Amino acid sequence: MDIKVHFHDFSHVRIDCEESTFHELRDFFSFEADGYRFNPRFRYGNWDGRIRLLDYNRLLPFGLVGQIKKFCDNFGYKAWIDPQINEKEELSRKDFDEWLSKLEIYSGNKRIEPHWYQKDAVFEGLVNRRRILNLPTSAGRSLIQALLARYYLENYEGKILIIVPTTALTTQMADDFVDYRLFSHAMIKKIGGGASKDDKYKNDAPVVVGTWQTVVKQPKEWFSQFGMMMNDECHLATGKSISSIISGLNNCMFKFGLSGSLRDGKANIMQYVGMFGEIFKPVTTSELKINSIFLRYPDEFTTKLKGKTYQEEIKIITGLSKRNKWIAKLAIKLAQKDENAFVMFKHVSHGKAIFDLIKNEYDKVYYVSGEVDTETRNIMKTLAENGKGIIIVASYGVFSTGISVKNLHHVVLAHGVKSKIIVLQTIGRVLRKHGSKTIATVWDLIDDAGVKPKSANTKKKYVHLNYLLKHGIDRIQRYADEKFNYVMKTVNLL
Repeated sequence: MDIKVHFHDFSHVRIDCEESTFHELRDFFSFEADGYRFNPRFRYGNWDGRIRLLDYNRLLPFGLVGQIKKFCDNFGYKAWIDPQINEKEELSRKDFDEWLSKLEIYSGNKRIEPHWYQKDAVFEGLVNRRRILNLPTSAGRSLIQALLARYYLENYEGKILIIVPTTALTTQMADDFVDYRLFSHAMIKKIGGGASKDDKYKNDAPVVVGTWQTVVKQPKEWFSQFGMMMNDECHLATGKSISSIISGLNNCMFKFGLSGSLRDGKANIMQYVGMFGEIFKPVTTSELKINSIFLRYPDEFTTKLKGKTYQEEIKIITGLSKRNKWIAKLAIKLAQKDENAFVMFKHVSHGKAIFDLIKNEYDKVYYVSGEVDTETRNIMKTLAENGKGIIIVASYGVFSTGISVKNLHHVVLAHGVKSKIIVLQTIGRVLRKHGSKTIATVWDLIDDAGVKPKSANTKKKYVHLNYLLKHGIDRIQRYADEKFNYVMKTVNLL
């Protein structure tokens, strides 16, 4: 063929082609330098101001290899690519989930599980070896890094290098790693200013954490020990820095750059892709963001409720003053972020109860179900305009019929549905009819009043389920099947 791409090492692939093909490629893999007008080589020399990532030694940063395909389709060339360049991990999604399920991950003393977008990021990173994980600062990348690092540790012999922006984050990263209980401080060597008085003894630690400023001062050889490398908030990484260590990471089979601000990067996207591989945004589904909140009740309340019919249980829970207070608080909290929330209720005694708690602590609150139109669209317009921190307490009826609702950021289901999720279709519909933002999050409250087993030798979490819990679980299973964007959280009512 015209072009042959051979496996060199884990930092670069090597190209063999005609000298003519070489120069076309050399211009392909280039971009306009930032501030090139201030460079004297440009103003008085022979520089055109572009930077070329493909030098005469014919070595191309590993992560840009997938772009060769595009080069050929654009210049009508045929190329052969060494299969070991596209080698993937022998890891099925089933084994991954199995591995994940057997892990005891914590947050303080509470056992927890990774959100879907976190698992998909880890899985994608792992299977493809090198990738830029495009995720916001929320969505805890901390755990994502810990899982990637954990996997490596259990399957390979090299060390894992993690680069963060500041020394404070150096510490935060380490502390989080132990918090999850996936690593111990003895396994994590902090370098540079983030080091503790005992990091000097940790020469064999499988995990090294530091800043670009420190890492860049290390000798080429030092980099041979890492099999995996990660850079959190990699958009703060400069091309100079990347180019400085790129060649030392020759055995670094796994590389990840994590960021949710790729558009504010010091370096050019091309430079990032060459070092970390292509971009993967987990935010993928098949609009609505669902938050399943497990509201746990006092064990004693749990024991008294047992035996009550569905109709009775709804009466009891819905009328509970503390639950009304909890919801009000959730609403307020959400509004204080200059965001608008919708508190859905069914029975007026409930709605007003909730409305009065809020009002006795927050002004921008509106009750809606009466004066059906004139005052209804009035509010619906106060929101559509651009008001912020507006909590509106309405009934499922109101918001279904007369629609518009633009700036709607949150919808709090104060009256749990049944085992069906149609309400979501409705919310989804109404929002994607007259208004936009459509990235509203729905808070699905599940009232967990399940009864714990007497013995500790019971392999069940609960021995008895109240109805609202069964329903919430039915709803969760439905979100999974329908592959919705959902997350689960637990909170004690008291």
